[PDB]
Amino acid sequence: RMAEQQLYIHGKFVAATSGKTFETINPATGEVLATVQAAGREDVDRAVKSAQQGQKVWAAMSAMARSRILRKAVDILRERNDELARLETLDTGKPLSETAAVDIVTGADVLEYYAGLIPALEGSQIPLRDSSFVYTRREPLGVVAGIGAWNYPIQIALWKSAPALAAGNAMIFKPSEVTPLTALKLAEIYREAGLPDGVFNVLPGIGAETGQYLTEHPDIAKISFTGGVASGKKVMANSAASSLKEVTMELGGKSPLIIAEDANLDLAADIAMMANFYSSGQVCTNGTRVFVPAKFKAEFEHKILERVGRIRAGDLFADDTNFGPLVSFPHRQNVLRYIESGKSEGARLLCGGDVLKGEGFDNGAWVAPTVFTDCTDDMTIVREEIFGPVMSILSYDDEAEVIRRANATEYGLAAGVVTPDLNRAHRIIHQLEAGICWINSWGESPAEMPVGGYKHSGIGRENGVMTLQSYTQVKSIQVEMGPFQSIF
Amino acid sequence: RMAEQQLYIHGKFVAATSGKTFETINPATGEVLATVQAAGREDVDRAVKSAQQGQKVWAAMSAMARSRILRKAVDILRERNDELARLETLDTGKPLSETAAVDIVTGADVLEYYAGLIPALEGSQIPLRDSSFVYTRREPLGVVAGIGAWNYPIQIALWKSAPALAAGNAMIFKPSEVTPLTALKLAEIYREAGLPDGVFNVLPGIGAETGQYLTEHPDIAKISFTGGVASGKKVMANSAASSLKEVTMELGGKSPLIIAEDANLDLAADIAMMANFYSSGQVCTNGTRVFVPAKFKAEFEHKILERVGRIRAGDLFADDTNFGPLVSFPHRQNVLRYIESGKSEGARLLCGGDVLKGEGFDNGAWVAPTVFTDCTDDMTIVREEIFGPVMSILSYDDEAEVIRRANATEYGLAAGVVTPDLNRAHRIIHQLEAGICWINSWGESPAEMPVGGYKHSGIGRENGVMTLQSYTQVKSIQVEMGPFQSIF
Amino acid sequence: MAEQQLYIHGKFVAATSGKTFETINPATGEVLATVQAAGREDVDRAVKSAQQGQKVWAAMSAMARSRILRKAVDILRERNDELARLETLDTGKPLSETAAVDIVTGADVLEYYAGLIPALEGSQIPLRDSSFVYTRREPLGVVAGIGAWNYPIQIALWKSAPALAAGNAMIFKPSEVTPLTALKLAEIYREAGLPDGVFNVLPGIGAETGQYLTEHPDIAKISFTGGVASGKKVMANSAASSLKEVTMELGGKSPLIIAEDANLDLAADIAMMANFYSSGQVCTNGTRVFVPAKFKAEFEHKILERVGRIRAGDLFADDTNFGPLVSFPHRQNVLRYIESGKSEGARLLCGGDVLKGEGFDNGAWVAPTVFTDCTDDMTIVREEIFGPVMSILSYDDEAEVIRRANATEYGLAAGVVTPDLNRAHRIIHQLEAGICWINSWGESPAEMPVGGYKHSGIGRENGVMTLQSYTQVKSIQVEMGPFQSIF
Amino acid sequence: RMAEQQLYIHGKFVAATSGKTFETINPATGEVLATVQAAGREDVDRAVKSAQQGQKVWAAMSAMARSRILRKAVDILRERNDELARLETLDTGKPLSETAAVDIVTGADVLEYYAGLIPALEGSQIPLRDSSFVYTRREPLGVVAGIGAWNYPIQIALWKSAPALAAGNAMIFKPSEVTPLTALKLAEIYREAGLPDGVFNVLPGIGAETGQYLTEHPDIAKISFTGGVASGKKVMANSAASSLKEVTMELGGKSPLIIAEDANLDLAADIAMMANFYSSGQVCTNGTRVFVPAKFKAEFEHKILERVGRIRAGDLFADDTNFGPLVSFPHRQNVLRYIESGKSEGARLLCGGDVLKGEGFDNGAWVAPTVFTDCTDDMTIVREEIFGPVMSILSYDDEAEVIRRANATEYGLAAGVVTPDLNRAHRIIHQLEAGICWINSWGESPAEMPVGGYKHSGIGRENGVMTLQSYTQVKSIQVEMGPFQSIF
Ligand SMILES: CC(C)(COP(=O)(O)OP(=O)(O)OC[C@H]1O[C@@H](n2cnc3c(N)ncnc32)[C@H](O)[C@@H]1OP(=O)(O)O)[C@@H](O)C(=O)NCCC(=O)NCCS
Ligand SMILES: CC(C)(COP(=O)(O)OP(=O)(O)OC[C@H]1O[C@@H](n2cnc3c(N)ncnc32)[C@H](O)[C@@H]1OP(=O)(O)O)[C@@H](O)C(=O)NCCC(=O)NCCS
Ligand SMILES: [Cl-]
Repeated sequence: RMAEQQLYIHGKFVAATSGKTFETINPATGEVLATVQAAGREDVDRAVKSAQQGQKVWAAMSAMARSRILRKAVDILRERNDELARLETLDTGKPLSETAAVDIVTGADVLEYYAGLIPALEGSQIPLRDSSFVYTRREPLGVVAGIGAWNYPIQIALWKSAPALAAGNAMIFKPSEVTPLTALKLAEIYREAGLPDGVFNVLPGIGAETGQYLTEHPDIAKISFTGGVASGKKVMANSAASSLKEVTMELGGKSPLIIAEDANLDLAADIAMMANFYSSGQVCTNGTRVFVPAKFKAEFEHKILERVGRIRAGDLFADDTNFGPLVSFPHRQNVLRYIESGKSEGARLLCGGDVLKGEGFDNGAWVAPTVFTDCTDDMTIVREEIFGPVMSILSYDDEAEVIRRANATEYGLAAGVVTPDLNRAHRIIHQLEAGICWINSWGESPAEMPVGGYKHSGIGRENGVMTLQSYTQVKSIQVEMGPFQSIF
Repeated sequence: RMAEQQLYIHGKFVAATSGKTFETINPATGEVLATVQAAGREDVDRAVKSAQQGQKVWAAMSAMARSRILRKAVDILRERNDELARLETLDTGKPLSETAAVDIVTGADVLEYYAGLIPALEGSQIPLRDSSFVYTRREPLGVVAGIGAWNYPIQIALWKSAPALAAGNAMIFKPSEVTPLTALKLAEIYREAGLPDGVFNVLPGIGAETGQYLTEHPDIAKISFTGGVASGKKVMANSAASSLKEVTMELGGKSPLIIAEDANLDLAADIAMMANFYSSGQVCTNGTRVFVPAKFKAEFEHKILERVGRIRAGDLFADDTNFGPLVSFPHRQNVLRYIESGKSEGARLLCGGDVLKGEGFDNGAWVAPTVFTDCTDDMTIVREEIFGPVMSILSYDDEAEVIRRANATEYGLAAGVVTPDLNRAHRIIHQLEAGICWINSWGESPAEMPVGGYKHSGIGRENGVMTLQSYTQVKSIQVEMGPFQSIF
Repeated sequence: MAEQQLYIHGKFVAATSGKTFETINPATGEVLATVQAAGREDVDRAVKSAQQGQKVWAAMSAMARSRILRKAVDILRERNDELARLETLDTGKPLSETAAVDIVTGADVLEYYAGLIPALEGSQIPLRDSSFVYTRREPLGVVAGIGAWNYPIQIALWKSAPALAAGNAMIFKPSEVTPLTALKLAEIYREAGLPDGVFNVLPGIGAETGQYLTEHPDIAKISFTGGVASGKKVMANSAASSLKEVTMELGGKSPLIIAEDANLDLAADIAMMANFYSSGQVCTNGTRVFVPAKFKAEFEHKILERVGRIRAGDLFADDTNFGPLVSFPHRQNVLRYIESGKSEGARLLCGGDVLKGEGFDNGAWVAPTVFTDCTDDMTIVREEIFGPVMSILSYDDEAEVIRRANATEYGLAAGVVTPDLNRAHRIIHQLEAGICWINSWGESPAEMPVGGYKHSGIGRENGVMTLQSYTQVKSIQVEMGPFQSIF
Repeated sequence: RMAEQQLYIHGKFVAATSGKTFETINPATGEVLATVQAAGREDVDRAVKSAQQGQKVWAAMSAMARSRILRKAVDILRERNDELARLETLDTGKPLSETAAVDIVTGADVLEYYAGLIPALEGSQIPLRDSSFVYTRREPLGVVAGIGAWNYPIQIALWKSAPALAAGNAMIFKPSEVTPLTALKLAEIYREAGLPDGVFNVLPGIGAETGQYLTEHPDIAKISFTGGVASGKKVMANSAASSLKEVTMELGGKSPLIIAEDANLDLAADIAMMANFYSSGQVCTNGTRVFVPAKFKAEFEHKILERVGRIRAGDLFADDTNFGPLVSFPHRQNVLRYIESGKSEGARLLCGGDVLKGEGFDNGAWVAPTVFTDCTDDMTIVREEIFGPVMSILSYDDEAEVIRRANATEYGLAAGVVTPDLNRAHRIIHQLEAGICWINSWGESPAEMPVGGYKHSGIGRENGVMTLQSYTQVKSIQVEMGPFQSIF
């Protein structure tokens, strides 16, 4: 066990005044990775006053000065990629083959992107008449709060903190209690790059206490939350009741992958695998409802089974391992309950469905890669996000039907279609009710591409130019050079 | 009186199935203007199903076809300006001198503005590599809901419905129970202009029921609310708990008006008058904290007294009337309680402070134009929105001090400065924490200018190009033309 | 008809040149009208009129300008058929085209820009707490447009709409071949409430009236539509005189690529519309049709079947879809190109000569003409003909067709016909042209910027960007801090 | 002495095949700094084929890959700032107090700015109907040519190459024959940073041969030229006559500085000094027509003379030197002809008017700081750009008059106003016909700010986001998914 992990406030680690702690577990062994201090209500207020002071220094700097500091943070992240990836693997259970190639790399890509856009953040000017004009400023919100999830801890912290800092704000970040460690490292890296004290503070803790203290604080102007649909509704509600904060929410999904009647089934099966079993199924954007034409279903199932057999579970630091345990043991239990629900409702188990057993698996929160077929739109596993390695295969007959069924859900995060046909690809995608759409691929989320959910899957967007703007507030200023007329 | 007012669903007036009605009162005479049907839970569901069907027709039209229909609505509104203004006066008690020059004129201006921008609504295209690119669509939200306030009934209905419809949505509008009449007229006008049935439905009712049914409905994608700060928090919370709706909120303020030491005091007094006594003080953006340099306070007070003496209360249809009663007797009661708190807390009454009495006033909720001076930052009348004709005059000594005090509030809607000095005007305005800032003027809200609140005064914005975009949602589409690679 | 005058400051006025020219009806050979030609003094009058009007125009509110342009739109829709008939007499294009395309799409662009006027915005850039920058998009002032003869009224609208919408006054010179509809537009604009001087029309000869505009010191921009060679001279003269901003929409030799998986009925329909509309007198025409060798014979048969359905005749008849060429001198140039095709070894698939008989002997008719077995070195393949002459070329592989499609000084338009998702985007992204069509040809939405690569143009028309290109940026720095001198 | 300077083509120095050379002179001593090879027609053809090959490599990289390479060039330029400034001082005669603080600093600022914007370069997407949409690409022009001037050699090379390279083009740069040395250093710096071979080639030579050969070449897509008005017309003409190239031109001016009646005259005099005598008056944007109110003329003249007396000419590497010789002896002769016309036409000489003589000046191209007053709008020195240290003071009586006179010129590059009054500052500036306007300052040209001329002072702009886009060409693409209809 590491030394007791402290809070990060105003450029330094600092002891919590709450008197409370929590533990993070290595999901591959069950051992305690570390004891972590939990931020109390007084700790949150202290972090906010620190952030207010830092934000004023940060915002008073020039745009290019802020860009240079974020770019130095990028360089440090690239250099420390493997060290951070290893820590992320210990905390999350994700294979090093993933964490060393994706988590920090794509997190730093977004920070690098926004570092370069700071000088392009511009207001507007509007002429009204010769004697009057309007101009606008895109001003910082002030102090914002980001609340992270556990599947991509450092990536999420970068995707929230990068636009927030680039827009001139200070952010107080609360990582998930499951995976608090990499965010504390990120805080040191930012300071090492020259970020002014207070601009990025990290408050580990529990959602019911630390997260709620942030959502309630009167001087925080915005909350950005990544997490579950149910917890999101609570965060957004508490954020409104306290001080009417601006809100961004990235929640889960039940995204459909539509295989067209002209699709090559090797390509479709490869896309379905990457849409379901990367990060052991713990990805909000996963294509967990795979729609396949009835005439192809039997062949597609065989192609899925062959590729499931190639999945290589084992030591998370081994080069060939491409599948890990789930993030925690309680989470494994929920995934298993969904699997039992699939059996009890009559879905046909094609493969998996149980924990992994044997030396190297008995002490980890492993679930076998699991595929259900003969699925129907009313089944619990088809309707609800599992956030585990569980693919649901559904047969369909015609294009209009599959679009209706793909859209008949409260979720709206992602979608995809597999087809070589120009007209079919655009025609279908334009009709799907989702914010993130992939044609003949899955999963790639470039820094330039806004991503977020329709309907219950989210509020607002992340990434792209628009997210830099959404971390500012517009001030309109009218200059009246004419004589003002009063009717009184 | 008038005929019983029904609901407007799918291009026709229709009876409510709630079995409930309410009365709208003429605030100048006390007479029942009309009996109005109240939309029940089932009526809201009918309106949503109507809106869904109409929205599909609307969105499938070409952009210019939508533009032309809204422009026909503009032309009808210009032709009926005076008739609609007189109706607005009957329902609100605001003088015809105001309604015939502002309410419909500026409401129709915003509709004309967005009508012309529909064809300019564009997504983006982002090249990733030779073998892949991303493009974005700005898609309609679907069915959205507007909830109006009673001070500017038809203007609010136009400022919400114009961008929502121009963005390809259908809107269900709930007017305030105080002032439902003009919204029903607007619904007929839209139909007459060629708006497809269902695209604009109007559901009169009470906030506790009809408003709550809209915030709760699972198939409404966005709520846009104008009203008080307190009611706003309830709407925003209920929108999250039910279906995680996008939300826009335009709430009240306690906006500061800063008179600089080099200001001409006749101009300052004229601006203060217009910032406090228009629409009898029932304006969210009013400059109700008037900061005057200590050395000019006495002279400024004299100039206010002289201009207050010229305010002309009387017949609301006479050209020289420039002051009306408050919208209801309960609202006047609240304004009178604030005036009494001002007296009891030691503020000096400069003028007014009582109800108006005599023939032509006894049946209306009239309050005299009221000015308090010798005010301090801790007084109730200085800290809280009154929404009545009550100006608070505060003295200050230096620029840094006045900026602090101007910003030391939870409200953030508007602000202004009076100064002929180039540096002082821009320098002060840039430090003020408000979304709407006026230099040497007050009140003008051009269609091009985004307007909305900082902090507790609002979420999001109205008007400007950005509000058109905010009634769309982004879908990002990646076209991957290279061979997809699975790691499994 | 009545002797046609110049239009300056809201009225018809006699030219001071003492010179006139005649415009010929291309279907009968008869003189339609005698038109006065603007001299150097007339241009100076138009410019001073424009300077006075532009100030009135620019001082109005943005929405005031929008309403006036929208009222011109309403007048244009109501007089569509009348304007179309005049266009047919002057151009020779069938009424089936002029009543459905010329005024409709010209008015579409005017309607489009009318609505964007209030969205024209500058920027604001903070530098530090004590200094910021804001920009204005200011009118250029007086700008000049020089039209072509194939789409007289449409081109006048596509140039004047963004110019006026941006707050400028425009002096428009129509082609001497086709001056009549531009003068009608001038009246319509005035009837809509456009202030006097904001749109002046100066008919005349390119060698005189055009050159006087390109040389005038108080004109800030020249916008020219025409041939590549004429464009180079206009742009040079605009530079040598007063360093004007320039926009040029010139000709092309645009390629139409038929893919190996293309449906040949669709390909043939696209090739027909890309070659024989307006009798082949369209700058964006796909006059190089690349077809896979394995499909060439079938494609040739399908083209011939559709050429036989072409209906030449009375231009005011509903079923007529093919007209004479705009002038007899132009037909002479088109016939010389056809003879080179014959002499250089291209195989004549149909047409190749003038049309004869009652109703055709007195008009400047050329039959729909198709060459095949063409090679990249032939004159008919390398140079814009601007007549109804399709060249069919065979190809074997994708890389080859892209190299050959791009192997030209022209850069205006291009297209591909394919149902395959990857092939359509992949090929289009590599073609060196500004206007690219997938599984279609010819559509030019008001929202879509259009213009040429390489020798086919400078700048763009239509879309939001063209509104901005008719403004000039002024950057303004507000320095609220103390200024420090090193002296 | 330095080594014979060669051409830079495809990542290496290479001998010209023209057989021709020229010499660059140290303007402070008259000595030969270096012999420089002159590129002939064949060398130009080779550089274009090099550029075509390099441009393909550069454009096929990712946007962030291009961004990183330019950022490494920024880092090298910052580290080598003093060495580069010293070389520029030797080649131009500008004091090191200027070159080490401005030339490379602001040149590198612009490269840094555009490096970060590469990922934000985006096309558009326009929906037409359900069955068809349009998207646009911002494609590189290909090979572009920059032709520099001699007053700010390395800065001009950076301001032209930075947006051109950031947009994916290759640039062939021709420096002025007066000042070729720093451009060749920049080429090595770009290669050291990782710029692919051929993307930045430098061809020293004469305008009549090397300049003309580039403007004529069929495979160069755009010309960007900085220089005199007369040469500009010739460049723009040859660019059109050959292959109809896109053009950008930054030419000279006769920019007005308007001192208002309420201006502080010390501030006005400091601004006029910086607007006339920086770089010895060899700045295109200089405020050489100084309009002063008649009532303040005498006092303003006194304050100018006092500040002129502080000008410190001397050793160009000494810290306190703030005034240098002119760039060449032929240019001094032209400046002297203008000064003589000022005397002969009746303008009153307040100071200067002759060369500087004595030890340390006799071998340099020195002209004394010169001020004329009692100037009138018809004088040659008032109407024509001198590009030397010659200020013209003009008296005026009222605002309308000074605006007319300020605008009564074929030039349009810059302008400025000195006034503390809010209304006067914006009101006057909005009426001036110039692309670059300064209020209460002069000379600052932020990377974010587009700069360029009205009328004869230029075509197009430099700096700002718009200049990155102007180095691309728009391709519009319509996808028609519905059945195509032929009328034949
Ligand atoms: C561990 C597990 C229980 C999820 O944790 P949870 O307690 O349900 O919380 P959520 O993931 O919904 O919310 C994310 C974060 O919101 C915050 N949060 C929760 N309740 C909060 C509240 N009332 N106020 C403020 N913040 C709160 C916490 O920081 C939480 O981090 P956590 O994941 O460690 O709890 C897991 O078994 C699970 O259900 N995961 C499936 C998917 C999911 O619900 N969310 C993950 C991303 S979609
Ligand atoms: C520039 C030139 C080549 C144009 O060739 P062209 O297009 O065959 O010539 P045209 O006279 O038909 O010009 C076409 C259009 O440009 C117009 N035009 C010609 N000169 C113009 C000018 N200086 N300004 C404006 N418009 C001009 C013509 O009026 C005509 O308009 P319209 O036909 O639409 O009514 C020709 O005008 C010229 O100057 N010839 C001398 C050089 C030459 O022939 N080529 C040298 C080859 S090495
Ligand atoms: Cl050195």
